[PDB]
Amino acid sequence: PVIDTVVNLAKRRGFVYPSGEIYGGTKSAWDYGPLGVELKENIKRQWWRSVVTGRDDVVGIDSSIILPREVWVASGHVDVFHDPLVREFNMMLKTYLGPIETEEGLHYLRPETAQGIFVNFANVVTTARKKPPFGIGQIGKSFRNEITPGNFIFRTREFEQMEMEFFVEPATAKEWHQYWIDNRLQWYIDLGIRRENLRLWEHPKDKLSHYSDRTVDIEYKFGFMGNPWGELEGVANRTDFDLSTHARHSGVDLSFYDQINDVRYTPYVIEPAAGLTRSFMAFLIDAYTEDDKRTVLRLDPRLAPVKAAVLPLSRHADLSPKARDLGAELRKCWNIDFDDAGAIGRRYRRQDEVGTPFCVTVDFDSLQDNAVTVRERDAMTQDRVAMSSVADYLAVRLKGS
Amino acid sequence: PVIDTVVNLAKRRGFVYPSGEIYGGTKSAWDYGPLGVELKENIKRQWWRSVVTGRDDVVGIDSSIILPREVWVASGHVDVFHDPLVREFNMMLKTYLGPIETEEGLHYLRPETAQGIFVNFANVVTTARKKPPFGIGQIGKSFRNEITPGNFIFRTREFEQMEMEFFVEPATAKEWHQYWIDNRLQWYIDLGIRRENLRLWEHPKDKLSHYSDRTVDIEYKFGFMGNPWGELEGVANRTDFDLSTHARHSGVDLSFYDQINDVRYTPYVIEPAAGLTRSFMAFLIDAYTEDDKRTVLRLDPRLAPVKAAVLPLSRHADLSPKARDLGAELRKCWNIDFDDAGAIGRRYRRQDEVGTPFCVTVDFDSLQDNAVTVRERDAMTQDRVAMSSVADYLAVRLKGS
Ligand SMILES: NCC(=O)NS(=O)(=O)OC[C@H]1O[C@@H](n2cnc3c(N)ncnc32)[C@H](O)[C@@H]1O
Ligand SMILES: NCC(=O)NS(=O)(=O)OC[C@H]1O[C@@H](n2cnc3c(N)ncnc32)[C@H](O)[C@@H]1O
Ligand SMILES: [Cl-]
Ligand SMILES: [Cl-]
Ligand SMILES: [Cl-]
Ligand SMILES: [Cl-]
Ligand SMILES: [Mg+2]
Ligand SMILES: [Mg+2]
Repeated sequence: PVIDTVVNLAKRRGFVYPSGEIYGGTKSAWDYGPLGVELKENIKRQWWRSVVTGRDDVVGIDSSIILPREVWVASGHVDVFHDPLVREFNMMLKTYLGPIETEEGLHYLRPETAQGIFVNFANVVTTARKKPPFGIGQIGKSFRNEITPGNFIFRTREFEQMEMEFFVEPATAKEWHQYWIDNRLQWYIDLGIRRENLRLWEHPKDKLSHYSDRTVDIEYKFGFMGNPWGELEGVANRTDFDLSTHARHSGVDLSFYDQINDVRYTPYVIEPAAGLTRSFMAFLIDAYTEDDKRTVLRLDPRLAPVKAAVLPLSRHADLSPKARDLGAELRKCWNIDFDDAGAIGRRYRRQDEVGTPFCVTVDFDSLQDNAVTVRERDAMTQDRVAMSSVADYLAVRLKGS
Repeated sequence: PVIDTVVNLAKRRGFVYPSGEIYGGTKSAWDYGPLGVELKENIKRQWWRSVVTGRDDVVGIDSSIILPREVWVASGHVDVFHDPLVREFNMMLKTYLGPIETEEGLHYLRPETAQGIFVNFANVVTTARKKPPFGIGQIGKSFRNEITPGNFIFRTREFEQMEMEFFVEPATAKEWHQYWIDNRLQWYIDLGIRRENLRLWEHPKDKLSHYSDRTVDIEYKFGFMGNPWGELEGVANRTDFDLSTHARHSGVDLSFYDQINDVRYTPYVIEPAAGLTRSFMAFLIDAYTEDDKRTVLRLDPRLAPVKAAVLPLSRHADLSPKARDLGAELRKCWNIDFDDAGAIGRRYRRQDEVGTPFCVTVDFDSLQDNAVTVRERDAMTQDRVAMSSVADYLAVRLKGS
């Protein structure tokens, strides 16, 4: 099973560790190791660039994990965010702030990042001077008391989301819903996930969250036992539910004033809400490849956690100086690895297994011509390149990182 | 008072908003607005590059906010992480995982990120193949039930830290403590904080945390009422306290085996632990400048949240096309702003107030020569540059972003 093989790879090479492994570990709680944090950050950079900073109609925020409790009463989560089990059980995590543990310092950890955006809608309109159609994007931790946490990092109690609320004139919501479904689906494909392992699934009206009139899920073919498909991201039409309920509960006008047409209306909201940690899982699974056999993690070079590995042909004291000066130069621009242990052939394979797009070998000939050998991960091609031109050579091939 | 003037600027321009402002707001809980999230991320990038990816002896991780409870018993936080008030009160925030609220699903939100590093020490040594002296760095949220939260974002219950644990041979700890004090102090100065507004303060032995044998604080002259200095970052020698106590409580050997010299020892730990949100506060305060008067936020261009502003001389329908094509081009590489509202003079000043290093004006002459005017924030100089060479012109001046 590819999924089991990929999970074991992730653990073995330090993409992830079980949180508190030495004490047993919380239920499917996971830490991200050296390779994992870089891959996770690279995914965040690509989402932020595509959804926020690369666009002229979206701005970002970073709201607090712990908001005033009334936020989650007004949003309705207090009332309906529960599941029956064996009695109804609310899935929000609780904490108590301040010196007294009275039900007065009670707060909820956010189960979604969306509400921190909604309650700031008027703030952002004011300081960013935005007019619908425009969006507010955010990446951060959310918390849910999942009853059956598992499937690796697919379903955890602590996870990270990448959510954007796109505020539009109500009569335009349907075409903007289609736009963002297509835009988000294509984001995964642009970053290397095979089109055939993705699909769209529309929620039946009885499977809609309390805030949505229509949700379309982007699903990935993870390879689970039974049904191998799993929700990767939800794109929902939340209409004016969220701004209306916070205006009603807070007493603050959250409508938008269209100065041009002197009209006041509450925008509708289209919301792409992706799972950072689930996308992490999907990119690894889809990249995994068993090509005289070879294991290759064929990650988009923009996502690969290590962009290049400097590998001296041997531990020889004459190779180290030139190789270490090169690594120091490349580290100014990218995350790179240095490895002189063992047969160079096994070191190539070690890098291929974690998706490193390029290996740079400093051999004995490098001391007479001042050039090195660059190996491409997928094709295993081999080009000889001037030491002073290696950074340029890699920059052209890592553009967008 | 500069500090009050800077706080009000931050709120007014959307560097920060009070969390849940429309409902009153948690005690000194703050959201980061469009400008703030970019500045915060830019600070994180500079720390990660300087402490982690730019070095050959440090790797990163991202451990969970919520670890197994036994982590915080073993660390001693359960026993001693309390302050007397009016009775001793533990300052860790609590939550309950799982369906039962018995004192069995009880967990603590981490009051520091360090413990997630320590319990993974053997994991990281294994998968990253590191040998002391080496470090493990991390950025993430921490939580403390501060009794008197205030001073803006200086002391909050939810905040972000940038911590690195540098594991060394015990006999080398003192010189590595000096190294990291100097390295961290200089990081702030390299990013533009005036040397005279920083100082070092050594904790008296009676003011040492339970895990440290010696702590030196980097303090910044925030301008508080009374004593204007405040802790910006702590660099502590935690000796072998943390690895020893987790080995003792978990039963897992967390020593390091030096294969070369066949010696087994528990490394000492030097720990730079910075406050992301406090550094955010310090960079704003120190950049604030009142130079015919002008208000300028003189942020290092690597930190500035908006790298360039595209400003058509007017709303004229002939300027928009060329200006919008330029903004679209620059957004491929940087966060940029577009503003055609009001007198160009006031738009320059609007950008200066938030530290934008460059304004790019598309005037009527631009349509006959296909060049634009670039204005430098600090000097207000003005250079005429070919449309097709603007990205190169800015890239050279934003290197390191
Ligand atoms: N704001 C709208 C919304 O929240 N919508 S959604 O509730 O559908 O979660 C949005 C995304 O968060 C991810 N996600 C959700 N729950 C979990 C979990 N327990 N573990 C990991 N990832 C998860 C998943 O990728 C899902 O598509
Ligand atoms: N691991 C070692 C350590 O934790 N050490 S330290 O406890 O000293 O916190 C480290 C840093 O976190 C920041 N910091 C601490 N508490 C707060 C707070 N309540 N609000 C904002 N920033 C804070 C501050 O910048 C401080 O220097
Ligand atoms: Cl756009
Ligand atoms: Cl404003
Ligand atoms: Cl180094
Ligand atoms: Cl390994
Ligand atoms: Mg869903
Ligand atoms: Mg301190």
